[PDB]
Order: sequence, then C-alpha cells, then structure tokens
Amino acid sequence: GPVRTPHADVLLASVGERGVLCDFYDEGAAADGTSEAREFATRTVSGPVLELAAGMGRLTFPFLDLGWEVTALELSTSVLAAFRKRLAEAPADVRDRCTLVQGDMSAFALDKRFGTVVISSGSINELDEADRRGLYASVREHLEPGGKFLLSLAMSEAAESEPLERKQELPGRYVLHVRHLPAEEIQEITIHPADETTDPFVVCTHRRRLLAPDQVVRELVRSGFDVIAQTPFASGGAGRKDMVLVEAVMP
Amino acid sequence: GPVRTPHADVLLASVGERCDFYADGTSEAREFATRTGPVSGPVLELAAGMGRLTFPFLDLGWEVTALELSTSVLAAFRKRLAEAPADVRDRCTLVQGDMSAFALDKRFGTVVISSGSINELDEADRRGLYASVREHLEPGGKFLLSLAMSEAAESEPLERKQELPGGRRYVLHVRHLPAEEIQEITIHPCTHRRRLLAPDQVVRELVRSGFDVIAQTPFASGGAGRKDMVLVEAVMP
Ligand SMILES: Nc1ncnc2c1ncn2[C@@H]1O[C@H](CSCC[C@H](N)C(=O)O)[C@@H](O)[C@H]1O
Repeated sequence: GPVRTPHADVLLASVGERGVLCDFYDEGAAADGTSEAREFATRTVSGPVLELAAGMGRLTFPFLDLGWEVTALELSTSVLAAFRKRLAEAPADVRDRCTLVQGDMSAFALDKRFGTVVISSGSINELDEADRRGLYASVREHLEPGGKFLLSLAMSEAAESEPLERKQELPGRYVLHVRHLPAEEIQEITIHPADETTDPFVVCTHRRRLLAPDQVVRELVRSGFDVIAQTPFASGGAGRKDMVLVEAVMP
Repeated sequence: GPVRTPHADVLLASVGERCDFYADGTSEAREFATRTGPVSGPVLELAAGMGRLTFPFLDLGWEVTALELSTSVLAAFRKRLAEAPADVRDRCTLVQGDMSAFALDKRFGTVVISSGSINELDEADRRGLYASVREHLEPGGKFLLSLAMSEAAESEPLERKQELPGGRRYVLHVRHLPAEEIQEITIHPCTHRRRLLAPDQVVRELVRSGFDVIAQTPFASGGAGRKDMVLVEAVMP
C-alpha cells in the first residue's frame, strides 16, 4: 500500500487504529514559494520564459506577477486542468502572458525558442537518469542563443557537506585520495498530528528521489552545458540553506 | 578526457609542471559458498573478469560458466586457464557475453555476480541484468550478489523532527536513505570517478523486478576487519 516507515511502524502500533497509514498523496487534509521564484528572477529578463513541469503554478504565478511571459509545460492533464482553473480567475493581463502546453519535459518540442528556461527541484527529481538526459537534450533545443537554463535543486545535509577525504600511505613495487561524493538519495517523510488522540490518527509517508546538486551539475556538463554559477539559498526565506540555484548556458 | 578533481588542481599548481587511472578473491568466494549450500549443478558467474573469483570457485570444485564481455580480458582469462591444471580447466566454460542482455538458452542452479560487476551498469542496464538473470535461473535457483557498502550506506540515516501548525499541529520527520554515491580517487606521487550503489538501493531494485531477497549478510572483503561488503541472496517466487 503506502510506504511503511520505521517511525510510522511504532506510532501505528502504539495507537492501535484509531491510526491509519497513508501515502502523502491520497487523503487528504495535506504551496507557497515566492522566495524561490525570487531566486530565479535575481538570476536573470529580455524575452519570454519556459517553465517545465509547471505543476499548478506555484512558481508560475509569482513569475507572472513580475510581468514575465510564461509558457508553462505540464504532463498531467488533470494538473493542467487545475492550473487553467486558477488562471481563469486572474486579471486578463496576468492571464494573457501565460501559455499552457501539454508535454513531456524529457522529450518535448515547441514551435518556439527561449531566452530563459526554468525547472524546479521538485520537477527534475521526477525523472530517472535516462529521461534526465532527454530533458537536457530537449532544453538545449529550446534555448535562444545566449539563453540560460535555471534550476532549483534541494540540498540534503549529506550533499551540503564537504565529502570526507581519506588520505593513505600505499607504496608501489604514494598518497591516495578517496572521496565518496553523494549522487542520489531517497528523501523519506513522515507526517502525523502532534497528539495521539485526534481520531482518526492519519500517518503520512512519502518516498521520493533526491539528487545531489553536484550530481545534476556533472550530468549538465557531460551533456554539453557549462554551469556558470551554483548558489545556495534557503527555500523559506531564512534558516539553513537547503537549496541550490544553478545556471547553465550553451558554451 | 580525464576528470579534474579539486585535490588535483590544488596539486597541479602546487607543483608546477614537473591523466585518468585507466586483490584476492579467496575470502569473497568463500562468502558466496556459505550462502550457496549443496551445490547441485553448475554455476554462472556474470562478468567474470579474468577469474579473480572464478579460480577460487573452481577450487571449491564447482562447475562454472564464466561470462565476460571483453575480448582482451577473455584473452587473459584463457591464458590463466591454460596454466591451471586440467581438472580445474575442464570445469570452466568461457563465454563472451553481455551481463545486461544475454541468452545462453541453458539454465543454472546458481547465478553469481560481484560488486565491481554490478557497479559497472547504470539503472536501465541493471533492469536488463535482472531480466536476463531471471530467464536463466532454474526454479528454486539462487541469484547471489556481493555489494560494496560504504560508510554512507551502513549508517543509520540521521532523522530531523520539526513541529508545524495548520490550525492543527503536526510533527514532520525527514530521513535521507542512501542510494548512489560516486567513488572519487586521486593517486599521487592520476584520477578516477566510479559508481558505488548502496546495497539497500540494489535490494530495492531486485524486489522492484521480481525477486524476493532472502538474506543480506555483511562481511569483510579482506576476510578480516570491518565488514565492508554485503552478500545478497535472491530467488524467484
Ligand atoms: N515527464 C514529465 N513531463 C512534464 N511534467 C512532469 C513529468 N513528470 C512529472 N511532471 C510534473 O512535474 C511536477 C512536479 S512538482 C513541480 C511543480 C512546480 N514547478 C512547483 O515548483 O511547485 C508535477 O506537477 C508533475 O505532474
């Protein structure tokens, strides 16, 4: 069914149903990022912008609020429908710089090039390694000359750190430097009410892919982009910096 | 063209003017034999290199089809086989092949692969491996893998709490399960990156594609000291 996490295991045992184990995407009770959008803006606008897997407009609207023309591309027709509902209930000027398009960000093709192409950490992490290559290839084909590819990328503690070195003393028949660089983790969340009474006690688990920023960056280089900047920021305006803003251009 | 690490460039100028980078299988093979039993019927070792484990396996008396991709490496292996005595040599059948896609039309009691071999495939190819391996297992037959386990892979992931409102108050728990790291080397008076899967990540992948993983046994590769490897047992339901 849902993912049975270790903390959830204990809770659900302790609470005896009453408690219910759920994935974080079914029911139910269960988006604001103007600080992330702002991070994207800082790091650019000449022309129109393409947002990939724009979901429901979490960033797309903030972008439109800054006067930008946005082609928002989404795969889910249902999310697409919901986006178009929000879009319907907003000022015709706001409405008219926005273009929705169904599409697969791993293999998409528009009758249009673009000065700026943006993708949020949430989205890039939906793709495996193969599709990620598809994305890079695709994007390259949609950048006007000199245009930037801007990516936000969540940064785990392990990816934030300077990987631990281990020097050695191995003679031949030298000094050896090993590093274990992070490439990909699984972010696992568990959310439950602070009580235990409540009734019902719904326990929310989710597992998702979480790529190391440096990893994406290597992928990017390997695929013909140059990464001209990488900038840590906190997603909620202040706190620990838990995100990296990456700029890529075609050489 | 060769990978330019941080420690390289801080030695590349911190020297002036005066390249990429391209062990004993006894303990390791024994660990495989521990989780094998009988053995009735022959064994198939995928990506056998040049016999580092194969020769151990033969000394356990086993019958081994050793699959390897490389024409050059097969040349080495064949010569080594030729210097072995004849009962060793006659229990070893070499085959050029691709561990990610191969038919051999025969099935095997046991199927075996080494950490270095599986770490050489990306995700898609590993999907193919498990599919192949399946196609080549006799029922009840065991699929054994050894997997390097780094310090990241073995540690209990650190957990972060945090209280949040609505207006209902919630508790939020976040763990980071390791899955893939990069092994980066700098040899030194010389460079190499490489894949290093988390044994757990491989296990998840085995389940995702058919097998029930019946055992995960940590062992030292050297055959002494800290257990730096994991022997995984898989079978087809
Ligand atoms: N292959 C694909 N092609 C296009 N969109 C995809 C996709 N796979 C997943 N998605 C979409 O990517 C979104 C990920 S969540 C990101 C939403 C938004 N950019 C934000 O910042 O909140 C989801 O809306 C999902 O429908």
